[PDB]
Amino acid sequence: GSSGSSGTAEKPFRCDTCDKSFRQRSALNSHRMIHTGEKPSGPSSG
Ligand SMILES: [Zn+2]
Repeated sequence: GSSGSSGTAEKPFRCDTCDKSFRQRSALNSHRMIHTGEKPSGPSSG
């Protein structure tokens, strides 16, 4: 598994793709878009 997680992101927003976090909703809602393009190992919206 090689899992490495703990607690939660001090911030309310978090990217369930690269394990990121933002302070402003407009900052994350946009960052998630960058992931909605390439063909990474893990398809979504299906
Ligand atoms: Zn991300």
